Amino acid sequence: NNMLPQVQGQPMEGENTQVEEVRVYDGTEPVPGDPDMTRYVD
Amino acid sequence: KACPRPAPVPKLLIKGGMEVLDLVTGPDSVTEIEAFLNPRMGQPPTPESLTEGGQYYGWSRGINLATSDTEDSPGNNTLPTWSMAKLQLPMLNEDLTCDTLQMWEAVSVKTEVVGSGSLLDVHGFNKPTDTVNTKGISTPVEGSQYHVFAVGGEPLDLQGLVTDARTKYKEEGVVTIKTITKKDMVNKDQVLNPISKAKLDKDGMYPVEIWHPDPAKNENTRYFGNYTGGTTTPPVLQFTNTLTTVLLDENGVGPLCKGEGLYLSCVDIMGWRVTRNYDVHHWRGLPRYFKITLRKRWVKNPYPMASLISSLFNNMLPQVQGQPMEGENTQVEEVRVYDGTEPVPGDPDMTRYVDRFGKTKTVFPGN
Amino acid sequence: KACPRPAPVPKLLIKGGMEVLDLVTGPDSVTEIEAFLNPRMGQPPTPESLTEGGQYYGWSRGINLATSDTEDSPGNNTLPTWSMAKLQLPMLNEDLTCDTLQMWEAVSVKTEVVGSGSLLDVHGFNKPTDTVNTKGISTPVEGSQYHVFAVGGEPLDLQGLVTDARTKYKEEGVVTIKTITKKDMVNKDQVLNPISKAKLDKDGMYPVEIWHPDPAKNENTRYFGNYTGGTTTPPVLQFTNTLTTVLLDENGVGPLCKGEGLYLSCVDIMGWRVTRNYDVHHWRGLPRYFKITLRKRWVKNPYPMASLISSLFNNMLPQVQGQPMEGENTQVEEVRVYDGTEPVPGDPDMTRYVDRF
Amino acid sequence: KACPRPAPVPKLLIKGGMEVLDLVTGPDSVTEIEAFLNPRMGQPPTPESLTEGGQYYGWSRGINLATSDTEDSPGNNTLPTWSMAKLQLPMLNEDLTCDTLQMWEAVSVKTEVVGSGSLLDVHGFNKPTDTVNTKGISTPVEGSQYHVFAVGGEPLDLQGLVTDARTKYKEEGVVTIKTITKKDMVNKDQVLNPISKAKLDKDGMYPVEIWHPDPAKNENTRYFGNYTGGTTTPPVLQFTNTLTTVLLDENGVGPLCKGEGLYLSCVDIMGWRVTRNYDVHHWRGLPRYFKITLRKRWVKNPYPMASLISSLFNNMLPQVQGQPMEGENTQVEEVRVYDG
Ligand SMILES: CC(=O)N[C@@H]1[C@@H](O[C@@H]2O[C@H](CO)[C@H](O)[C@H](O[C@]3(C(=O)O)C[C@H](O)[C@@H](NC(C)=O)[C@H]([C@H](O)[C@H](O)CO)O3)[C@H]2O)[C@H](O)[C@@H](CO[C@]2(C(=O)O)C[C@H](O)[C@@H](NC(C)=O)[C@H]([C@H](O)[C@H](O)CO)O2)O[C@H]1O
Ligand SMILES: CC(=O)N[C@@H]1[C@@H](O[C@@H]2O[C@H](CO)[C@H](O)[C@H](O[C@]3(C(=O)O)C[C@H](O)[C@@H](NC(C)=O)[C@H]([C@H](O)[C@H](O)CO)O3)[C@H]2O)[C@H](O)[C@@H](CO[C@]2(C(=O)O)C[C@H](O)[C@@H](NC(C)=O)[C@H]([C@H](O)[C@H](O)CO)O2)O[C@H]1O
Ligand SMILES: CC(=O)N[C@@H]1[C@@H](O[C@@H]2O[C@H](CO)[C@H](O)[C@H](O[C@]3(C(=O)O)C[C@H](O)[C@@H](NC(C)=O)[C@H]([C@H](O)[C@H](O)CO)O3)[C@H]2O)[C@H](O)[C@@H](CO[C@]2(C(=O)O)C[C@H](O)[C@@H](NC(C)=O)[C@H]([C@H](O)[C@H](O)CO)O2)O[C@H]1O
Repeated sequence: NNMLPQVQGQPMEGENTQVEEVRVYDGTEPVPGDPDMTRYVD
Repeated sequence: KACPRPAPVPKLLIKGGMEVLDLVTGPDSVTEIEAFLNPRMGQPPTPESLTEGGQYYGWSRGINLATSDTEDSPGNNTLPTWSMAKLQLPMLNEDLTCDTLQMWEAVSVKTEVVGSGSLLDVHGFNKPTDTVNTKGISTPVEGSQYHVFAVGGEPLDLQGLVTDARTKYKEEGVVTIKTITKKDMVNKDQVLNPISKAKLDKDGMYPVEIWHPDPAKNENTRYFGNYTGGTTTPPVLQFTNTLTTVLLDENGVGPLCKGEGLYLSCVDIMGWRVTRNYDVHHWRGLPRYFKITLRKRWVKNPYPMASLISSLFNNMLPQVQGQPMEGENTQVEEVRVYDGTEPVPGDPDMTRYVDRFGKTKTVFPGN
Repeated sequence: KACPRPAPVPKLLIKGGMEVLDLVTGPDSVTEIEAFLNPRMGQPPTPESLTEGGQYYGWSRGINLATSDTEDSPGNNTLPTWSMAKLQLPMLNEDLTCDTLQMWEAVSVKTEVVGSGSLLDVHGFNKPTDTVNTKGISTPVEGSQYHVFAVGGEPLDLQGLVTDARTKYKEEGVVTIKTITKKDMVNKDQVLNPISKAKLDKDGMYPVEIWHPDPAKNENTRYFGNYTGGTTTPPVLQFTNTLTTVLLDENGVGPLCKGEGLYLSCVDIMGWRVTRNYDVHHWRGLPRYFKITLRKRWVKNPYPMASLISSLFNNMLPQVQGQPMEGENTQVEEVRVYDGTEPVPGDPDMTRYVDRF
Repeated sequence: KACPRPAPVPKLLIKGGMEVLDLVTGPDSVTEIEAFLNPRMGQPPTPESLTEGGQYYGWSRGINLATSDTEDSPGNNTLPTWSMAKLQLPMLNEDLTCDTLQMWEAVSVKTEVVGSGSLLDVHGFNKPTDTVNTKGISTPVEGSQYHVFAVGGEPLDLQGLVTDARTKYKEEGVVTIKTITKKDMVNKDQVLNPISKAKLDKDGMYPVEIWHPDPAKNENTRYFGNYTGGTTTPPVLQFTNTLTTVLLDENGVGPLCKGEGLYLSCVDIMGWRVTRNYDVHHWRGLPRYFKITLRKRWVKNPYPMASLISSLFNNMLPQVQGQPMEGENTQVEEVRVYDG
């Protein structure tokens, strides 16, 4: 981080990060149905 | 019970934003980061109002021409600038034992520029198709276009070459070859100035017109793009969530974020819009998406612990200042070393050296 | 006896319409649905009279040109909007007693746009080749063209970016950032507006001029298409039924019609036809066809009967309103979860991020 | 042995023409057929002289224009029409014992359109480069070009879609949607009318401006082609003997000739020639070659003797008209079935 100059660069953290999403995987689960359906509340 | 077992897909731990990262992953554990950079060329965000910034957002302000051969001052919003950012990642593990560490290793990236659809708004006030009666279509985005981008484990090493070394860029709010190198540009810059090389230390700052992905003999970024010159030239684009690209390197490496930072960098001109008003020819860009897939890779540590440890611990000693025991005037006229025990030589004032590999009874003085 | 043996081919079960679906398939049963959609940019079908609707069906009605910088009122039928629909497949399974469940899963698909031939009519009244003596050819379609499409398991996810935020889309009669976001446009919509994201819930409603296949980091659709700008740009196409395309995913998956939906969506601008009158262009689009190949696939159950039954739990109590324990004002200062057991760490709230140092 | 034997290659049996077919092939006997189609768009062959038919043969006649909106009447020679033909093959062997049949199966085909060079005559009286001082080059062909073709084992299925649905096509001397749906066009046709579908049967009759290879649910033809619109769009083309194309189906079948016939179909607009006169426009076509490679393939009879005989008998026998021998006035009084 020393040899590496300091930026300034768009927001990839913060309140307006332009990071749309992230995910992590470590396993091997059998093809789930709707991978995205949990705790329902409006 | 034995209700047939579905296909084995990789299991997602958790998803969400960067923080998801925070969670200990493990070692094969992969991370997908979708993000994007907005196109920053000219008119910056800030005047959120569509009146004061006339919301020329994501647009070259107007086109500041030049006096004549002698005087070329372009406005700071007549200057599409490289758009970029850096993602900050977690820190992984060590094993000073095996002097090896794991780093964030980027692999493939899907990317996409969006908004090609926008270039179908054909009402509004652009030069009409039929000037005469002032009819037609409010003439679409046309002209040169440029799209480049990269991805790396450190910012982008670039090189500048400009059209005219005489251009009156500002010393202010943009990084020019001058801005980086004090001394004004010369004809060399105008073609390949091996000096005129910077870094992406900033953003929305080095304009494309100047700075280019320099093929440093060395690189941990993967970049690419292309130019498509012209004045009328039609824009063309690619809509697809189907393709992934390999940030992988030739040894099967891809980049690695030294500084747990991932670095995105890109540029996307579709061409100029043209005011019906006059020939205020200001250009437009679109934003780009990124889907970086990186793993955890084990790498032989570069620089030796001890050195650092003790390179540090020695830089703490008081500073001394004092007479020269090195330099061009070392007050040391001498130094020998021995370990062995040969039997008495002959010539005592014999010299002795080892070089490039081999150790020699120095040439009998009298060559 | 030894008879010659014809090459084995997949044996047909039944051919026919949507009803053939109801036939009990089996499991490696394969289905070949084959449909298409009529390109809906501007002039809606309904007025079928070629006088009243002056039959512009399949054409941008007129081509309204705004007033000036501050004033841009497009006008609905000046708008090529996204065209889609949903093939509703039959339900495959009843094992929400065991986990495993099988559902419709799209694989490959052949698509094709047609009528690329109609682009050769050169009589009729269009600005002509030779204006002078009003002669030549009724000048053909040229201009910016555009085609995209997608095959997926739920509707297509979009994103808004637009040319001018001051544009005045009649909120009445077409989806638009505001109609979905209430608040008017902003300069951010003039670029990547992460808020300005919508779904393909409706149809021939989301003008393409605004809406885009958003690469929501998450997706069960496959879309593709391209923009070809230009004022006088020559149209091009691929009249052909030879090769297919794979909706298969990276893991060998393809879409899975959640719900039991097969969602087809696309757009095909060919450029605009320009009247021999004034310079009023008005785009033409062609229909696209689809040939989806889908199979039956096993997956882990997605439905927690719990939810169902726990829908009934929140009715053992009313709706509460009370302070925010979620939002931008969660008064939840913090949460941590523990499960295992590690030996004591030193500062366990380690700045896992380097720059925090 | 002592004499080096060279390489083996397929042993030709007979070169010739259609007649050649007849000799008894065998079962792996491959048959190659070269042929072609003359680009029938506009002026037909018949007006033999280049004075009376001003030998436009191979050219649209003149681009007839229109009144405006309320009226557009094309003119039968202002219309390049689909071109096609049918190769008549001979019947093969069977083995009802195993309800197996042998049929003609198209495999690959080298096709090539020639005459690309013709486009290099820049004299003659087309408008010229410099019109001002009537000097330069008599402007070559330019404009929209279209090339599509198909090799099928039954006629080509096709769907009609048109631009303006009013277009007063001359209902006679050319198939139009009306010529087939027995009624007048509708906005729907103007975009995809599922009714507006038909077949190739004729030729030099189905205008291209109207019919397009329809991806029928099911198909025994391979088609391909592309449109390259535009007004001044430059022509381009492929001169090659070298490469082949495979009619082979998804499981390697290609087409089979329903009826002992092989079907060819295509169109090749190169664009148009404009006359040094007014903006008289008429398009130019080019002919196409075809080297179809086909084989003897075994199939299952997918039908049932009995009935297929029955059909035959029926198809053979006229329809009649017959006093009511059933219905409400059956002049049949009675029937008895006795056994024994
Ligand atoms: C805001 C403004 O108009 N400033 C004047 C400058 O004109 C504008 O210059 C901009 C670039 O700086 C853009 O090109 C402007 O184009 C647009 C625009 O987006 O603003 C294009 C739009 O299409 C148009 N919109 C409409 C609806 O017409 C707008 C519109 O006019 C405005 O948005 C307001 O409605 O215009 C273009 O008009 C003018 O170029 C600058 C000159 O700036 C400098 C320079 O050369 O950089 C600044 C220097 O500091 C100055 N020197 C000193 C010592 O001060 C020099 C110097 O005066 C010059 O070299 C000699 O003339 O000029 O002046 C503004 O007044
Ligand atoms: C159906 C009709 O005639 N409506 C009038 C509008 O004219 C038509 O507007 C359409 C878009 O709304 C198209 O641009 C029309 O173009 C075509 C078409 O119908 O598609 C193009 C065709 O090629 C052409 N065919 C031929 C053979 O020429 C047809 C043809 O001309 C017509 O079918 C019959 O002649 O035309 C175009 O003709 C007219 O634009 C609207 C006004 O719209 C509004 C608006 O901004 O939404 C309505 C507001 O209520 C009005 N406000 C007030 C206070 O009057 C504003 C306002 O006047 C405007 O901002 C300033 O003028 O305009 O009126 C219809 O009568
Ligand atoms: C041979 C001829 O000129 N016949 C008259 C028609 O003119 C020709 O029409 C063709 C299309 O039908 C082409 O457009 C002709 O263009 C060319 C051509 O002959 O191919 C283009 C050539 O390049 C050009 N050669 C040169 C060197 O320029 C030739 C050249 O002019 C000829 O070789 C020599 O003259 O021209 C074009 O000339 C004309 O279009 C028709 C009228 O059409 C109809 C109609 O449908 O509207 C035909 C109807 O049958 C008729 N109805 C009745 C009841 O008679 C109506 C009706 O008469 C009309 O509306 C009112 O009079 O007209 O007439 C031919 O005689």
